[PDB]
Amino acid sequence: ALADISGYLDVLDSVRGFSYLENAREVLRSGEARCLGNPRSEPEYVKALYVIGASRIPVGDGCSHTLEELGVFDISVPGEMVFPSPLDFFERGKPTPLVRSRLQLPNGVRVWLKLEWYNPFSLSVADRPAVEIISRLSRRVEKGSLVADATSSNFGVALSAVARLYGYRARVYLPGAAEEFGKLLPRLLGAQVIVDPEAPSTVHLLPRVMKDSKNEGFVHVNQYYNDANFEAHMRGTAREIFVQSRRGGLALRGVAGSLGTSGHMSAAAFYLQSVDPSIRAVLVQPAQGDSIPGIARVETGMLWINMLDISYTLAEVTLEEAMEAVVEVARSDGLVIGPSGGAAVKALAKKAAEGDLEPGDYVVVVPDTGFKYLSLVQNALE
Ligand SMILES: CC(=O)OC[C@H](/N=C/c1c(COP(=O)(O)O)cnc(C)c1O)C(=O)O
Repeated sequence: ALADISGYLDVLDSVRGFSYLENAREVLRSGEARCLGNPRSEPEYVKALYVIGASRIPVGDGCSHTLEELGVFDISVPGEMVFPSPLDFFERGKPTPLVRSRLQLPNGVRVWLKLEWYNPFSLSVADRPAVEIISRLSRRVEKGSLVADATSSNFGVALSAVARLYGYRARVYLPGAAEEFGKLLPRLLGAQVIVDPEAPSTVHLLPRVMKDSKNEGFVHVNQYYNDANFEAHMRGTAREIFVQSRRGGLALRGVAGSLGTSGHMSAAAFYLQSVDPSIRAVLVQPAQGDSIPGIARVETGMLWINMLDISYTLAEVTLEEAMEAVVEVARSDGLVIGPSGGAAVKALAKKAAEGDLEPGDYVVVVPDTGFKYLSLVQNALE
């Protein structure tokens, strides 16, 4: 028997740890889940179902239900694209577009582009964690409270708009080297913004955000460590690759992406590698010395990409190389990607060139629009 999962979403404020993901992998790999006699005695199982994108849960004595019965494959989007509110537009206007690129890579590596700038608040992937984190937060923390974090740019914009749609106040902390949209947009959206000229990278701002949180009593929502960030991308960004691949007819053989906190490619890789362990996750290591806005090297510290059981390859990519790839996707497809998207296109194009990749369809996850990166556009043309 099928019942609604919304009612049983207190498991989000009770299950801790990652042991529950063992349930996810088996349900996904099998393509079904066992009926629960007592839904409340199985917090791990219920959470796993929500995390893979179920809308319903299987209840009763001995039965099972398929992923489609559970609602992993439910179409959310109104054909007409009419939404009664922006927050509902983020929620139901999904998947973000998967576009097959005219870009040709060697060895029959076919490039598809998942365009995460089709998010309403930050025109970047960072929307998805920001709605998930703040949505759970609405359960516990009183309205009018200040919520805050460090950001390269995208999450601080996403946090600011979503915080304010949920009644909460927003503070974002940025390194001096971040883009102007990050420093400016939150203020347009009613947040306070603090910029540390000396902080060379976003992770380096963390101690400052923790100290001030201890002094001031604001809630530091902490995207690096906050498990909602990984869970958003499990039921959203990852799940969508799963569903679109099947419905699109794709011979999916891999994903390509970039790493900041590691939330989205950790979720894509894990979800996809549950369904089929061969699927590669080609990830980008920004080259040493260089700065690619939004992303970083793994060994500067990432939660999920380390601790979860994920097969992944790295490819080194310089900024100049990421910008070359912006330019060529823009000439091939006329779509203008952000620096971090070009870093993942490039990194896939290398493994493809190397001969390390099987023939078939790869989905690259493009985190934002190049329209927010005029300086790095200008510099890459000259
Ligand atoms: C460096 C860092 O931790 O940034 C996290 C977060 N950025 C995510 C991000 C990423 C990486 O996504 P995640 O690994 O954080 O899921 C890639 N590209 C762009 C343009 C991004 O904005 C932010 O905006 O604060």
